[PDB]
Amino acid sequence: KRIYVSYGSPVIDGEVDDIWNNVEWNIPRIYSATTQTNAKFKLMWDDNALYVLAEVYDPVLNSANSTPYQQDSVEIFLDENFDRAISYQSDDLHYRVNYNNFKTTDAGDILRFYTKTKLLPDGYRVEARIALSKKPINGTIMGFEFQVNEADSSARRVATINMFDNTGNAWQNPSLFGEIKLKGRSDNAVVPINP
Ligand SMILES: [Ca+2]
Ligand SMILES: [Ca+2]
Ligand SMILES: [Ca+2]
Repeated sequence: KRIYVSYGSPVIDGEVDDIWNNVEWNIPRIYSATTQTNAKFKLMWDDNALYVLAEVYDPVLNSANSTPYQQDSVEIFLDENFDRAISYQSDDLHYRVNYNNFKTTDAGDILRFYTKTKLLPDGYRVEARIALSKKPINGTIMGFEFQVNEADSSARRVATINMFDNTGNAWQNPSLFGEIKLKGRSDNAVVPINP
């Protein structure tokens, strides 16, 4: 399905900007297995970037496994041109960041990915910026997926949460991503600053 993303420019610092309170939480509900871990995320776009704010409720954080997706982490997938190919093209992105703000890329230039995290009582927050190469405008559609990897005190992933893909294959197949459609940018956006 489809998330409508409002226009806005947050500060990347792990703190919830006032402007994030004006957009709605998306609740990923595709669980690989039962778990008390849950998550939500918000999206925002500006002329240069897509923005993700994720919060994860997770009472045990573990990142001892050397395999990235076997640590408590969130992953962001983007099909920027909206090709919806069945395998990864040159414009497809798959990024990951753990609760300690350690980032990995499975696809795309990691120089585009800028993140901060914050430890919360019972969980963590990720605030992420992905620099866009195509100029977005109102009505732009991109493919998007969001995933949480939940690891336990055995230092292994025991569960996944997904927004859109229930098949375990977003890492391989962009056509499984959902859609985001960008709206809300003013056309004028001018006039003087009135004090
Ligand atoms: Ca912020
Ligand atoms: Ca693509
Ligand atoms: Ca965990």
